[PDB]
Amino acid sequence: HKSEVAHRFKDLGEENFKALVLIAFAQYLQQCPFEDHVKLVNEVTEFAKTCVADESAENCDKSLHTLFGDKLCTVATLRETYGEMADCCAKQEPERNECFLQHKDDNPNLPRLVRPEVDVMCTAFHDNEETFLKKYLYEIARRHPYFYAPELLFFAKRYKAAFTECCQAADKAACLLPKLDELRDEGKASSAKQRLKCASLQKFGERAFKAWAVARLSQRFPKAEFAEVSKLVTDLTKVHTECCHGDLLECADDRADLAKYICENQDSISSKLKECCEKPLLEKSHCIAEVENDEMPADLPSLAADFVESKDVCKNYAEAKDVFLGMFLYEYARRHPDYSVVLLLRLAKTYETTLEKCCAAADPHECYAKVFDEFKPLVEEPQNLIKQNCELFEQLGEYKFQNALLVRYTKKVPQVSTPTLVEVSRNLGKVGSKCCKHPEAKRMPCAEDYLSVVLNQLCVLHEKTPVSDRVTKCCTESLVNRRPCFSALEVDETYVPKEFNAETFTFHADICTLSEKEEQIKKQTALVELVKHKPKATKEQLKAVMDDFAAFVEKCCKADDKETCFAEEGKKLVAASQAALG
Ligand SMILES: CN(C)c1cccc2c(S(=O)(=O)N[C@@H](CC(N)=O)C(=O)O)cccc12
Ligand SMILES: CN(C)c1cccc2c(S(=O)(=O)N[C@@H](CC(N)=O)C(=O)O)cccc12
Ligand SMILES: CCCCCCCCCCCCCC(=O)O
Ligand SMILES: CCCCCCCCCCCCCC(=O)O
Ligand SMILES: CCCCCCCCCCCCCC(=O)O
Ligand SMILES: CCCCCCCCCCCCCC(=O)O
Repeated sequence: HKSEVAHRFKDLGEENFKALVLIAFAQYLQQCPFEDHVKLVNEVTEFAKTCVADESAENCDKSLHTLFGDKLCTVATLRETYGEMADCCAKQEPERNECFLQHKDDNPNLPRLVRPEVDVMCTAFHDNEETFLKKYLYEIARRHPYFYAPELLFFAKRYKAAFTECCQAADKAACLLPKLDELRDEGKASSAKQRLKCASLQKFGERAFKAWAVARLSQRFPKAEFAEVSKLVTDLTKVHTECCHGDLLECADDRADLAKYICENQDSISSKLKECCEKPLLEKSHCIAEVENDEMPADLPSLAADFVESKDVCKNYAEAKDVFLGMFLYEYARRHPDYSVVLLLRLAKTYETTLEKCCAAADPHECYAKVFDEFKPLVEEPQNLIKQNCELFEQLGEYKFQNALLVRYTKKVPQVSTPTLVEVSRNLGKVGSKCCKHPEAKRMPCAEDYLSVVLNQLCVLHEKTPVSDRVTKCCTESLVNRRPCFSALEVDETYVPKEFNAETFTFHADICTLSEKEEQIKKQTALVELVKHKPKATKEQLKAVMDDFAAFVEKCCKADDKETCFAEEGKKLVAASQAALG
């Protein structure tokens, strides 16, 4: 209406408004202190209430971008603290806003956030729930400038619910810790998937994104009409562009418009949207973006009909290439909620390639008649890997599965630094303990989401510290060919062994007093180093050394005078194993 900020306040509610304003300011003024931001919040809230009481009160008719900018430019220490950013204030809207966005540092130099002790967190939570939570909201938001604010708020409420439930429990740490680790990972994953989609929209262009969206959206709303899914893909593409551009307000509006649309037409999109569409303005959007796939129609034809058998394939294709390929994807995607998105994209690209060659030949239909037969090996490839790897994880547990990945990948890319190989194989291991718990129908999508985040985490690291051309190839290659590229890595036959370093394989008794995690990684670090010293060893040989080491440790940690044992037997293990591995 006459006042946008009064309208947002009524929609949001005071509680959500204040949290959102805090997050928004923390994302732009990343270096200002908490107490400074808390004052900005109170001043904007008081102002908003003014407009709520009188829609025509001073400044109340000014747009949200202008109001937000003026407050930003109010910070007096602006130039001494952010320097160049201060010059933005001399500019006029909307050029001023653009100027602020260009200075959002996607990676500030702040200390790592450390997890305090359970008793300190709980006591602080109890003595002042609000500052405890708002303080951390601030610390997280300023470190992650592009993380969609409303989503950062949903996490805050889960966090709150974990402290309420656990700080009351008998064993607090036993209840809270695993919840914190689970919320952290989930936050790491959402972050990674977000920057991943933006990076793709920026590098590979709009088309590649619209393609990803048609596939994903068709699995989720299989009953929807193709004309409806195209509408949604178009609006969703605009939403991400603007949300990637970093403009919170613009992003928020497009998301709200889109969520109401889906709800008003929910009866012709999906049946799983009833729940979501009741929920509060701030949750509709989030719920709809994560909504489970709808049941697919039971009366559905065979793709081969319209895309292989019909004789007008090329006529329909040349009439509007992308659209035709869109309908293919839509058709294939909606009958396969069990396929990962990039698999569907690989099939569509195979089909495109085929049609490009065939439609320019004497007899089209003969050339492209056996295309569905060319998909078979593309589909079986990722499924076979899921079966093979999840079965292995069943036999060995998570830890031993992780060690198997360790030997496997250290051998493929011996150059990567040991700490990186250990971290990567560990997370790969956890993707196994997470997705293998699911039924065959929901595994590929699961693996795709968690694998995608582990892969760029790996690529980023390698982007900074290059060490292998094959890794760089996989890392810069199409985002659809990324996983197949890593799976195709072969054992490195060129690699020359690291000369033996006695220190690397000397273990002291401190390994006994150490915690499980720190203990596993001390052993896993030694394992990578073993393989890097004897890359020709066989599963049987290594397995023998690990069984020996295993014993070694256990024995020397339950015996009087540890330090001696580890030094006496240590020489024996190392001496013998060198002989075994020749
Ligand atoms: C839910 N969401 C917002 C998160 C909650 C708690 C910690 C999170 C972290 S993190 O701080 O634990 N870890 C970050 C950076 C760091 N300080 O170590 C990282 O390893 O990339 C990253 C991303 C999201 C997080
Ligand atoms: C509610 N409106 C505005 C939406 C916002 C963001 C993503 C949406 C999606 S989605 O399929 O891209 N959903 C994303 C989740 C996300 N990153 O937000 C995904 O599964 O990868 C579908 C339908 C509506 C969406
Ligand atoms: C998502 C914002 C809510 C803030 C509540 C977080 C409180 C827990 C602090 C622990 C953060 C340290 C990071 C970690 O978990 O290792
Ligand atoms: C409205 C329809 C837009 C979708 C166009 C379909 C094109 C499918 C080809 C797949 C391209 C893969 C993109 C990539 O390189 O990642
Ligand atoms: C001057 C400060 C203005 C406050 C900024 C908060 C505006 C965000 C609107 C929230 C809309 C929710 C959109 C969604 O569903 O994702
Ligand atoms: C060259 C001989 C060095 C011998 C050192 C052995 C180091 C490998 C031990 C790795 C740990 C095995 C895994 C486990 O015990 O769970």
